[PDB]
Amino acid sequence: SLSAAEADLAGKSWAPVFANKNANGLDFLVALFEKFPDSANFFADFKGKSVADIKASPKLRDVSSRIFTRLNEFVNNAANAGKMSAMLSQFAKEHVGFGVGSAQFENVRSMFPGFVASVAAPPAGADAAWTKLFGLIIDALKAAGA
Ligand code: HEM
Repeated sequence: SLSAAEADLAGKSWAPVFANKNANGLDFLVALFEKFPDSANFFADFKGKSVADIKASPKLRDVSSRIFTRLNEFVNNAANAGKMSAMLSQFAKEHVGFGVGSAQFENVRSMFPGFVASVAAPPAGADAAWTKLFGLIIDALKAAGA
């Protein structure tokens, strides 16, 4: 886990993003696919398709939402190793099932801070809190076999 301090910083930077959940959740998903095109392949309707096709999809919102709703729960529990344990196991177990592994989260990690910053400048130290949090995610993926 993260320390309460770290956790606070991550929450603080997240607040503005989550404020506009629907629009921001969609933008995050699109930004990922733009920066890391290979990632669209892990999704049926999105593979073959262009970012423009994705943006136009009636499925976008359902996909990106689930992502934001879970991230929010990770942000909430970050400083409680216990909750994280369980959350991390279940998250990795689910992704590996789909063929997604840490390399994909290394990508998320890479572009995350920049994404948050495009919404509102984060507090000092928030960038490191997210990398740490994504770190926890990457490690869980590696333990789950990918
Ligand atoms: C930012 C971190 C991410 C969060 C918190 C997250 C969260 C989620 C959640 C909670 C589900 C289950 C949705 C449901 O209830 O049906 C899910 C499904 C899945 N995720 Fe992630 N995800 C993230 C990153 C990624 C990445 C990077 C990829 C691919 C590169 C990935 C690919 C998938 C796939 C293929 C599914 C299966 C669901 C489907 O077929 O639509 N996710 N993820």
